[PDB]
Amino acid sequence: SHVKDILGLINAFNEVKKITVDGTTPITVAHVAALARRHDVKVALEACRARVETCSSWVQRKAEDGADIYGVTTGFGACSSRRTNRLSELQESLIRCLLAGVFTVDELPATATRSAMLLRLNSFTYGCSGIRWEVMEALEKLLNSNVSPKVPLRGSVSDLIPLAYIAGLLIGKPSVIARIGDDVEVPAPEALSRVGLRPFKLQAKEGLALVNGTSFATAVASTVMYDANVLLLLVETLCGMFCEVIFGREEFAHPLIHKVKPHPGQIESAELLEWLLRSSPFQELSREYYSIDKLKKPKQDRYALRSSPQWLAPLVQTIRDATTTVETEVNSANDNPIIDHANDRALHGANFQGSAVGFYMDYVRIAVAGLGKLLFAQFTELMIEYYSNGLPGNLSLGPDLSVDYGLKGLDIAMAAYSSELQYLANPVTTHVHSAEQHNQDINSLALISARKTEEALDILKLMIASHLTAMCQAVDLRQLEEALVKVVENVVSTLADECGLPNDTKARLLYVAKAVPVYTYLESPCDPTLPLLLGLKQSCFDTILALHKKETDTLVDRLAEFEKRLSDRLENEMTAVRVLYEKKVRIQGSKFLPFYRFVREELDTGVMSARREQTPQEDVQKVFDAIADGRITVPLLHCLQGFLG
Amino acid sequence: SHVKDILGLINAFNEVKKITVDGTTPITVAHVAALARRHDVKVALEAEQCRARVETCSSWVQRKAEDGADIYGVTTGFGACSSRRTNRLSELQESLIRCLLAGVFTKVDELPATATRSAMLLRLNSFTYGCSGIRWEVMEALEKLLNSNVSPKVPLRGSVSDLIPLAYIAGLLIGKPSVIARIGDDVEVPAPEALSRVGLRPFKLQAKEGLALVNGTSFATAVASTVMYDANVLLLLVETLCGMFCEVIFGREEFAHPLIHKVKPHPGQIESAELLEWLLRSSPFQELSREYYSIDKLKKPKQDRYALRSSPQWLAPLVQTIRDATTTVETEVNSANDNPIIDHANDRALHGANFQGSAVGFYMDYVRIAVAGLGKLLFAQFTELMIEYYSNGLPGNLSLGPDLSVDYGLKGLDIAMAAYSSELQYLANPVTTHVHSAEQHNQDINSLALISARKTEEALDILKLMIASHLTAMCQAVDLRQLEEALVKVVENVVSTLADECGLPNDTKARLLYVAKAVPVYTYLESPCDPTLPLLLGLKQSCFDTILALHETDTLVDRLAEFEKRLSDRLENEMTAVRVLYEKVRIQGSKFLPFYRFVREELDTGVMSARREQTPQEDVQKVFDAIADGRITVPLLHCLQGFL
Amino acid sequence: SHVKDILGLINAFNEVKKITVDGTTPITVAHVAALARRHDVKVALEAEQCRARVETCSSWVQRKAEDGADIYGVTTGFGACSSRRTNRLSELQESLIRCLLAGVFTKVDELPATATRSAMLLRLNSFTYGCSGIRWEVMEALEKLLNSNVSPKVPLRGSVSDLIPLAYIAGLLIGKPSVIARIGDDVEVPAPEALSRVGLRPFKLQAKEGLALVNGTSFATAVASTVMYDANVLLLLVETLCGMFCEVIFGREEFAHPLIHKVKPHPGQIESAELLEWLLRSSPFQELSREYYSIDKLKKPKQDRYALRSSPQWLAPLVQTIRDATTTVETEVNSANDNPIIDHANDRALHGANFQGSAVGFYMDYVRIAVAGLGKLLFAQFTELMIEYYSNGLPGNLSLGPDLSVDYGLKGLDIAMAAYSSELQYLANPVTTHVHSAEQHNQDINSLALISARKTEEALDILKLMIASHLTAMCQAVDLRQLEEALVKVVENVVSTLADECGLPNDTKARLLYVAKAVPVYTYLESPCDPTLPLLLGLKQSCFDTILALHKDTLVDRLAEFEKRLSDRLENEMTAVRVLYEKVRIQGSKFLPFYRFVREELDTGVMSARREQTPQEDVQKVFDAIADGRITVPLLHCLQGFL
Repeated sequence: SHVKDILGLINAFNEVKKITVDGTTPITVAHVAALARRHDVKVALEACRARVETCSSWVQRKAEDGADIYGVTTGFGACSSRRTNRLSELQESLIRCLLAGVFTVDELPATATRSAMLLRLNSFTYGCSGIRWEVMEALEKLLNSNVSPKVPLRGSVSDLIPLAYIAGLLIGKPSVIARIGDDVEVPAPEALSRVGLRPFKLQAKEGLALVNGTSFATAVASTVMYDANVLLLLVETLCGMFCEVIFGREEFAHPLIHKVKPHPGQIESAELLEWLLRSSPFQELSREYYSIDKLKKPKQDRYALRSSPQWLAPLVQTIRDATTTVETEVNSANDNPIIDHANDRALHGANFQGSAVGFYMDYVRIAVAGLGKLLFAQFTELMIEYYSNGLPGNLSLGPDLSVDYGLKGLDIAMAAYSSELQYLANPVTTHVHSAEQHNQDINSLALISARKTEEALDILKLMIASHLTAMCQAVDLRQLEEALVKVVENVVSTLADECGLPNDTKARLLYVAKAVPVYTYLESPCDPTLPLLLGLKQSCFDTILALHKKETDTLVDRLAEFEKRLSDRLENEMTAVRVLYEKKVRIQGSKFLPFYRFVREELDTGVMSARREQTPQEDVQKVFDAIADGRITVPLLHCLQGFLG
Repeated sequence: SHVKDILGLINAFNEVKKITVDGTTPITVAHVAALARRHDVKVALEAEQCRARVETCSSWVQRKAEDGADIYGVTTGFGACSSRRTNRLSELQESLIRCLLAGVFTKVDELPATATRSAMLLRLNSFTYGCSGIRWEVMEALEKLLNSNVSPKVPLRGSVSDLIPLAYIAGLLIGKPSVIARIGDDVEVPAPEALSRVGLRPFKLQAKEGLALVNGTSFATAVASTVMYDANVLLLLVETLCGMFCEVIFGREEFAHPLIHKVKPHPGQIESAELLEWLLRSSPFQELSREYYSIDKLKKPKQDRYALRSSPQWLAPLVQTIRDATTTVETEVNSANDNPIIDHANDRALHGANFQGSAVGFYMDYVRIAVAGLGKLLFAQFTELMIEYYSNGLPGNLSLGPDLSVDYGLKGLDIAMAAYSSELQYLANPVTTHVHSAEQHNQDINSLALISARKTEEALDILKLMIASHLTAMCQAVDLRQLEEALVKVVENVVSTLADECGLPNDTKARLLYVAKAVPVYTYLESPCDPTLPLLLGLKQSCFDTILALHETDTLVDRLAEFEKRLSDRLENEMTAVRVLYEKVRIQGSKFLPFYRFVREELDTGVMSARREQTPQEDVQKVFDAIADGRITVPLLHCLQGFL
Repeated sequence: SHVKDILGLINAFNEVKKITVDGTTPITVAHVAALARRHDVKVALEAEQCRARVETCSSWVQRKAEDGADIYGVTTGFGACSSRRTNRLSELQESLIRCLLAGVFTKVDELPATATRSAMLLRLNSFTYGCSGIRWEVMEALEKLLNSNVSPKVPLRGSVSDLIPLAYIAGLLIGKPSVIARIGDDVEVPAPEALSRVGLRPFKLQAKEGLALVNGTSFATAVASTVMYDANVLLLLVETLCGMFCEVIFGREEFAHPLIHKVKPHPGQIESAELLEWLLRSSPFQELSREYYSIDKLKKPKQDRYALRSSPQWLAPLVQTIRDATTTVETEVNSANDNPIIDHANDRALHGANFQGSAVGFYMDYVRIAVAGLGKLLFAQFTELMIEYYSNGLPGNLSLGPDLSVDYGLKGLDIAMAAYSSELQYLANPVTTHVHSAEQHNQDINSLALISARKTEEALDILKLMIASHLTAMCQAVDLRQLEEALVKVVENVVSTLADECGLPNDTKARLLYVAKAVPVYTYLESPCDPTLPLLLGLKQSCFDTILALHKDTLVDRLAEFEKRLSDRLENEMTAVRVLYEKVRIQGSKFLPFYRFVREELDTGVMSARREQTPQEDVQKVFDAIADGRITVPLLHCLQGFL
């Protein structure tokens, strides 16, 4: 299952300490994300060296013999007609011309730049590039010392200009500003000195080798794909939590349904959902709910839950397939020419072309928009009393609803999130211009597309944060609801006794106490125009009619007393249970307990109301930060403990 | 290799006579497309395989409904209305069809018969899994209607994925007077009349039968199936033609070297390069390219432009998208897309959402982007071929001339290629991002698969247009390269012989013959002895050089002036003669000979010029039609025979 | 002319000292942009003009609420909750703010202070119309917060258009501890502390006040105002630089001829052509162009390519879109965007939807499309400029060289221009097509105007990058055209005097002087005496022609001497003039202010391997100048006297 694969990505991200770059060992997207986000993670360039040295001396030797090789003794791009013997000045002229971005401050963040540096280092280990081993060591050192150039955000059609700033750093160009950690910014020469390095003078092919790859697009795509995998599993898992709070029917995930429509992502998401909902205590409440007035209640759930495994199927498959493609690019010699030193040949091709990453970045952005729409639809159902099977509108606790609009702000924001997200998911690759003196008449735009997918994922994180917060609210409302109904039942039953009401009367009134959604009358339980009293008055007329001629005047006396005793005691009992619940059980047997505990206990939150001074912002920000920084994976892995061994 | 998978699809499309429908035998996209396009192809519904399953499920549903079991859409209202129960079993089903006959014929716009018959096939196949509760007899009628070429007229729009369009198939089956049915190509009659013409009687719907007939993804999956078959064929065609482009543009075949792609191993990159290396190995045109770059070596590009050199890298995601989508579409073809799913063995009506065409929907969006990427590659390749700065000797616009002021060659096709690519890029925006909360907010997510499939189909029509033009242009360039080779020899011969006749020194002779070799012939074909055009310019500078190098000089100047006069009355005539001869050979040794032979001989075309009366339209239409009806696959399979 | 209008906007942006907020005086996009960008610009809320009507409306709302009148969001719930009544007037309003403080600070991303302060201005302005029921004191507080540079930190997303983001301004006013306020550039404190520092106390919301504070289009319209100001300025800038493009590319100015555009009278087409006709009328560069096409006339294009020739036709809809959208945004700026509308003069509350930012949302989509169109125009021009086949004499990549093997000129910028245009085109897809049924399906149409304005803002950022690059390339090309002219004269002089020294006839001399004038100098600058390059090719061809012609020994001797003396004198003298140039026709050009601004004020020079400043260093200067408005000085100088 893809579930176990993603769990494997998360463990690797958590547990990796050194990244081995040797030209043989695969770097996964988890390794890239770990390098970028965990500074205790070090790069270990393991000598591979022999290959690199053979390669660079072959290039240098051939260049000096005046051999005809692109970008070595030849001009660049549309300029391969021009030959030259000025080997080092050719290379330097290329870097000078590519330092051409502008700071608008918008920039490629250090995380992406350091990732790009790792990726360039990795490409070099295959021994096709002709770069000196010493330049590779310098990259390892810069990576391990938190040194990276400030890089302008835009300019690549995929990554000459952005990679030129890495080259600029290595050759100590004064105009190239370099970060050292989070605050320090110094010119390249000073940056090199602070970590015990000297500026390089570019040898044959070295300028081109440094700039002629897909490192930036693939770096952004790697962290994009790591996040997409985590958030995907998070979304699939939360569909189960949605089912629990919405009073869904868990049969939507029954294996036979998906066996007969066997998209792998359909089978696997449902298999997960079946396992999460098996023996659910909330599914117990659900079944009990639909057994009461069965023929007045929906036979099927709405699409946002029932159709989730079918919806998720292409999204799972897109995210998993894109991960393979991105990792293939990570572990590739993206460079040109390809030096075949064993067969004494330089091969001319186009491994700098980031089209594999570009196209898959477009697809993933559409899939991410699809995940967002799923969340939007679930969230929407949850806010509307007509679709939430007992829950209050906007998940407002009240009881005074005139001054508690619950999660309405979060609801409005969810539409704003989803709308921008859908917009973002238009393709980037359909916008290819004929570029660079029409030499680059196809170009992938992979970095631009990866940037937009990253932005889409930022929005997805907001939507997940809001959704999980709303569901924790719904858990609290469902647990309070169960407790409130039991209180109403007890008060009604004990008062039926005190007033000496017949058994026919007692059973009719107790049915009303069980059947009526408590949130429809919580605001004012003894309001005669609200559903509890309406139902009781209806049953009281029905009991008078059924017991007539089988003492009417005394019955009415006792029914009037029942109402008056209810008026003096019911509200207080309902208030007391709610005040108790608010001071601080079904979730305890649910597979979603780790999520509820995490949000409530570890993040320090509570059921939302007018009595809780924390704003919706303050609650959701906490959840969002924990999703953004990876802490959310702890309750996730706890939740999935034991799934498929 | 995917190349072998696509060749397998093509062969299956040509060769299938009967499509077996039995609940176990998979239906491929080639099968669906063959049914739609070849009316000799018949459906075989197998009783032994699945009849028992179908009838067991049918009797289960009818019995449980009669005993008043609570099951969605059999004793229950539809969509947002599942709260309402009824025992009016047959009228519940009848009311659903009535409500769904709600499409509109605009202008007319309609789902074509090919799509409608494909959907009938797919709905029939869905029923074979025995989860639907439909009567075997209804399935037999579907088989008979399919084999008799009877299908309803269906409105284009109304589905969010396929209730409204499928209700028209249900309407035909129940003999609704308002539903019009086609019988073959010529007749259309009301549904009651169509049924009796093929010996069928109108069905009265039983429990679940209305819902079973409409609750599928049959139309989206029908359109997607033919979409995916075409995407596979056109992809292989596009890949293959990258080799032909290399041959005529004077590319360096080294771009396809296996080591380059071994170190960047996207499967589509490796596989497309493998194909290209094979196509270009020992090519006679690649020998010409080699000679070309050996003359004035250091003044010509060391590398080709991206439209060729970067083609395997570009093709990689496109290959993989098209192949993965084929798998996904075929999975949908071979699925019980219906609800509820009846588990008769365990006495359970399972409530889910297999009517949701999301797998098809999202993958249609991806394919349309990939098709757009294929179009962009063709556009960039076509553009290079039209511009003399980038075509390495070929005349601008591939204008034969000789008088270029009255021959603008393939300029019309060039402009059209931009128009095609532009619309295609626009079409490739996604449909799946436009989900509306639908049907009383019951359908708060919906696939839009049919709409997306339709747009991908439109994108493939434009791709066909682009392939047709591109192939046409490359045959033009083939004729121009072979004519170039002959013309150069003629000039070399005239210069060599006239150097002797005029008794020129061996220094002069060799220097003049190098000019005849080096100067691109199409730069002076218009007026070969025009003193301002490159041939005479090169001979003039060489004539000053030989005077300076050998400096009796008066006699040398006399011999050079006699050379100029003798050239000025003999050269043009000899060139005209060979050109006329050609208008009445390295392609003979090329893997792309089948394509050239097909376009020139079988389709009866020739080199384009002012002397050929046939218009670009007439030439490209022939090629388009051959792509559209599948005749293009013959030269393609011939071109590829022996590969792997 | 729209050109006068845009100049009026630029002048107003620079000249304004006080923004009068009084319920009658229009606020323009220039005024908003000025408040946002010039901290010395102050708000003046005028009591004399609107205080009276504000207090009448204030008193009306409060008394009706206390009387228990049934008025939306005053004695009723909000949005989908209008069926719920209350008499808890203040708590109703405070529950609305509590509920809308629901944004998240993502990585930090936020609506910037410029946008927030503009939104504060626009909200205050809304209130001056006297339909809102807000207290005068609250308006005074907004004025005071604006002039003291206090503004809340606002999350970027959450509005479908501007409840959530406006709730942070309301949160500041009522002293929410959770709301962080900026004071100037380097101070951030909780709202209660920020109110204290400016002498204000937290407000207690009265009837309707919460809703009044949040129920407008202030954020969408704030970002749209600065978007439109920028769009006007950058539009005029692009239009003007089409004239500079014509000059450097050797264009034919006939494309701007008044009759062409009279017979296809789109106002943007007429007006852009009129500007371009005037910019090029007495151009020294157009004289060079006329001379260029007179040499080998029948071997050179009769027409320019579309990027120049089709520019008025192309600019026409873009001019009109940006102008009309400006009108639309200002109508919104000067509107009572609020609900209910209190009609106190007729004793009634009016229930509508003036909070709907659809006018702005839709026009933001149109403008983003227009801005993409302006980008495509700049890309096409830049592309032509970099390609020798299409530049009419200029070197490829505008590489000075002379050694082209180690000077790739502006190739970096050329690649960047494709990236800029590519992303720009993608951005131009509409936002308004993505309307979700929102807020318990109460907001089943919503404008998404803030989201759209943000995307149009991002498009304009990219357009600024493209303009900076384009102008930098055109300045490069000015230098290259001027050097070209000075180089051709040296070659003509060297050929002429050496033909004299060597005693060559007048037939020979005239032929050789023709070659020197006709051959584009940049095709042989790398090595002028290389026998395989166009100068010596043309001279060798001419020398053979003069030998056959004058035929009836020493002539061959004198020509061999000419060719030898050429390889000794020519390169050194061409080098000399170039070296002098690195250490004129622009002086008569209307685009002198731009060239002077970029070269002198910004301190740049012709780009080459000898100039150590990187393209980044040069273009950043030009971009910074465009971004901060300094570019309008050269723009206004250039346009002086145009009427």
